[PDB]
Amino acid sequence: NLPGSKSVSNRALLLAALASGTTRLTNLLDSDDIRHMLNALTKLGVNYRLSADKTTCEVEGLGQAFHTTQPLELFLGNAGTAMRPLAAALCLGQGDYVLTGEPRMKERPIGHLVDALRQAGAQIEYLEQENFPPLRIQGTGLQAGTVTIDGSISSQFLTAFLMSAPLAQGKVTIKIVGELVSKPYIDITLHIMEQFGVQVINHDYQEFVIPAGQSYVSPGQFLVEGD
Ligand SMILES: [Cl-]
Ligand SMILES: [Cl-]
Ligand SMILES: [Cl-]
Repeated sequence: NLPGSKSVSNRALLLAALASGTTRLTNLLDSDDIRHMLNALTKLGVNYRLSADKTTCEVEGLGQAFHTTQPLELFLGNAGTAMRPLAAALCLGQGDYVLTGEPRMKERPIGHLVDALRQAGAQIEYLEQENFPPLRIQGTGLQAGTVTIDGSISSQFLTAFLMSAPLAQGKVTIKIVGELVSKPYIDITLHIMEQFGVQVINHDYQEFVIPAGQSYVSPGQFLVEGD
């Protein structure tokens, strides 16, 4: 048996948290980076039941974006695979967050994702160095409309944006400039979103359209693929 992909484990934990219903994730990776994501979810008010072997986690979904009141620091050690999807998702609801981690987290570049979120109206501030964590993020919701993303962008940034786009105020259209790289990785993300009940119209990787009014819905069990 092969363990779950770290990035798939954290992305599926975040969708399970946003989704209606409880999702039993299986083959979850037993890793501290998954624990940093669980800890963020706990601080954000999400309940879950984690099995003794740490590879099974039932996440009780909020059925909508996070809404916290007290300003919160979310310290994520060196978990890039938790920082990136959260930088986007934290813009969707209500709250005031500092997204940060250990000194090495501050060396993880994040500017291309911040730029995409800001095209959709996000309120994000760099607290130390431009283009890097720590970030101060305000929950504002994301605006409907067209955003333009470069085809050479690292897939993890495009993925983080796509995962949050269904919870924007209306239809989101992502235009890609040039030839999109890492198409198979984008495919994995689109597949996970589909399992959580969301449709993304893919125009041969030149444009992605996320119709308005969708919600993530628990598929019951989500099996985390290897890699
Ligand atoms: Cl990483
Ligand atoms: Cl990532
Ligand atoms: Cl990715």
